[PDB]
Amino acid sequence: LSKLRMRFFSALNHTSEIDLQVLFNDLKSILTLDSIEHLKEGSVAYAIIQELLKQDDAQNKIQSFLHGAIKNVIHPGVIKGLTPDEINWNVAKAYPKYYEHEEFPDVTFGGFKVRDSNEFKFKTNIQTSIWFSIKPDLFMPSKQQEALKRRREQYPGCEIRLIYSSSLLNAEANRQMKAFARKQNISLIDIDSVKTDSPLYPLLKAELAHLGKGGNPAAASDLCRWIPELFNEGFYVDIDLPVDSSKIVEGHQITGGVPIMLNMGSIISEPIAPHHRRQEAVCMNTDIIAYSNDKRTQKMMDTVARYLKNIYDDPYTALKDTPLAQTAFFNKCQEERKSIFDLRKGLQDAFRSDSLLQLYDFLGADKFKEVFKLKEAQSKYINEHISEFSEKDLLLNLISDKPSEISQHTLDFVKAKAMYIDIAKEHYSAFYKPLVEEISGPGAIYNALGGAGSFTTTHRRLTGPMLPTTPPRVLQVFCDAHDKGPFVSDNIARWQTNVRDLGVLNREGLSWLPS
Ligand SMILES: O=c1ccn([C@@H]2O[C@H](COP(=O)(O)OP(=O)(O)O)[C@@H](O)[C@H]2O)c(=O)[nH]1
Ligand SMILES: OC[C@H]1O[C@@H](O)[C@H](O)[C@@H](O)[C@@H]1O
Ligand SMILES: [Mn+2]
Repeated sequence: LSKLRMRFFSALNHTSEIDLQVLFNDLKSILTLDSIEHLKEGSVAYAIIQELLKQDDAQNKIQSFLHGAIKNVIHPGVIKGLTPDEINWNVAKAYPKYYEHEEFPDVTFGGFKVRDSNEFKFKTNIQTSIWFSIKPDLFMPSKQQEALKRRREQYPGCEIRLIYSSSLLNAEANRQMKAFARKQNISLIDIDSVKTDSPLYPLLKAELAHLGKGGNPAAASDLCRWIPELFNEGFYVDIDLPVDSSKIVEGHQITGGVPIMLNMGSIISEPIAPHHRRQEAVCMNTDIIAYSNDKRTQKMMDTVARYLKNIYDDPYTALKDTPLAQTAFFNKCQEERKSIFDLRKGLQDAFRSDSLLQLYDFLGADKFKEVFKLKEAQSKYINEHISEFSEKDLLLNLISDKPSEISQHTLDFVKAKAMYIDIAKEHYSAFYKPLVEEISGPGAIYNALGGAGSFTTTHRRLTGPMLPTTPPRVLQVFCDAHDKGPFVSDNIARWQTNVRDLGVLNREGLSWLPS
């Protein structure tokens, strides 16, 4: 009985406003150590009990409350793999007069109205990762190999699947991949051989075929995540994500309110005048995705795939608000209907050119003026004469708005050029990253899922136990694969991060940005 009794008394705060021993005696039949966690302070049950304590007939009312709550809500919840938050909502919903609350709101996520029924089930012990190599002689770098060996030990008995492309590897590298998979007991999937009707399949093959000419392996990996033949159960996880073994659950099953969950969090803004309202914006990432065994997973997946397909048919709209949209190069590509690959390749080429003239032609008058912080007169002059400039003409007009005043006989032109090229190159990654993120990645996915702004919301202070009564709370409780799954990611903010506390994200990430 014995320390269960002692846990029970502690959970109920050793109150003598009722007799706990007598209560325990009538509950000893259904009480378990697991259900006690859901009775402690911070729980809905606890709060309900504190209110019953202040009314007549507390002994009896509490006993019937507890017996029903445990038998019908908490115990079945624990066995299903429900979280403490999901259990709390189920108790409040089952006892609406003991615990008054707002309605569960209508929230659309990927075309699905989010449900509070816990009906979607997910396996946490099946995990799929992706590695497409850009070096034909290296099947996978050591970092990622060691991540995989480590995952085997932090999550024993998990099924690891690995997607790769044999066409990217030479004979020997391919043999080494297969040998690595044999040694690690990994299920190896060759994307080259996958049979699918997905519209994403030729796009991912094109990304891989364009490596070295504007393709990107993270983009190909992004696309794989939304093909039903590859993902219909378990989790997708970025290959080097660690497992927090304390987050592993007994049955290796969790539930959600939608058929596909992923990594979510949120940022709360500072209070804005005049009403001091703070705003909560939900963040999302695709480094952790959980797919339900339910067949409705295929419908959500096809909604996303169609959105992605539309983006590849016309990337210029998806990119309209990114930094690259401000450049003459971007406008030129758009007018010429260049592919996303020609767009990425032109950017990379501009930045290895070493030419200030080529840089100007790439950026265009306005972006050039802002990059180099030029005065209006200096910018107008350049724009008006650049059609007859040498590299030296341009460099002199960058150094001074009175090129004549400059003692060229003391100037180091090589150093000066390098300096200006350098300033421009600090912009490369802000130009490039969106060419993946807004195309196949989390920016495109966030839009495909209704996102975002549909969930943006205005923020309210929590008073008691958290409940899914506002859109962000519905997402947190029912649609987030991060907190309830076994993996941990530093890519985006965790839930309800005050903006001042954001910190640096993805400290050691970004393997996919070409040098
Ligand atoms: O050379 C590469 C680089 C990246 N990736 C894929 O792209 C994913 C994301 O890479 P990373 O975690 O570095 O991106 P981040 O999460 O830091 O934005 C990896 O998990 C792989 O699936 C790949 O296949 N080959
Ligand atoms: O889309 C490019 C990358 O974006 C990152 O934020 C995700 O963590 C990666 O999984 C993804 O490949
Ligand atoms: Mn990552």
